[PDB]
Amino acid sequence: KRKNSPRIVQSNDLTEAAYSLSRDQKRMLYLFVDQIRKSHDGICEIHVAKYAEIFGLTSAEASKDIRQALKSFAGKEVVFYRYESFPWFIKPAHSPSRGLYSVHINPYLIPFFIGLQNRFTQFRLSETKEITNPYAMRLYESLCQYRKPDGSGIVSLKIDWIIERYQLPQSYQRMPDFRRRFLQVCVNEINSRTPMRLSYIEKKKGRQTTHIVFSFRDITS
DNA sequence: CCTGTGACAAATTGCCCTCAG
DNA sequence: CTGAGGGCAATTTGTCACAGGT
Ligand SMILES: [Mg+2]
Ligand SMILES: [Mg+2]
Ligand code: NA
Repeated sequence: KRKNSPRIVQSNDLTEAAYSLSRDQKRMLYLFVDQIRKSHDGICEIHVAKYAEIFGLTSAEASKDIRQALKSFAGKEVVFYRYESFPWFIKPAHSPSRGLYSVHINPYLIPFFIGLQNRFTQFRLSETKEITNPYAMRLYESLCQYRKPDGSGIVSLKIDWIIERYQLPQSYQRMPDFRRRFLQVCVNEINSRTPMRLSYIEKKKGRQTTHIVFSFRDITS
């Protein structure tokens, strides 16, 4: 089963937001949104020991992952559409005791994490915790936004949108590099590392490729 | 314009080791 | 013991020249 992993549930506004976070920062961001989703002033807490347990890390590496990611949030903003930009943190994180980190999520991000009535993305945390490339995590979440109860779905993602919201590096505006370093890589991780089985076709307009059309089912069928 | 691939650079990985308390 | 440090080599991601229209 996967029912025992924490059910991550985020607004589509966040699934579609424009930002650049590392894998480690997105791993924590899941836990933050989960904490905020379960009650708020934006003040969340990471334990090194539980982070290590969740993500299959040693204490030392989980301490390292968390400390370095927390420092890297500074200067990072997230832009929400459907244009509004917010800093993720409004205070540096601090450790009030060994193994514990207190973080100050911008309380104006809370609605954007929670979202509207039925416009949300859900996945068990187990589905995303073995993905390594943060862009593959972005792709996974977008796919999950269109997932049906039976774990299947189909969605056309425009490439300029992917580039803008996932904030892909500039060289991936060259479509061969997009294919090789983003698309094939992230689809391979999802197939290798999640319960989702994913294929895609490219949509052309004249000489250009404009959209990637993703179709997926769950291994459980 | 478009494509894929080789080559190189930068980033990131899981590991390793030390040591304070 | 944990976890806050500093460190590593191998691997992956990010970039671009070049060759050719597959
Ligand atoms: Mg609180
Ligand atoms: Mg790490
Ligand atoms: Na790597």
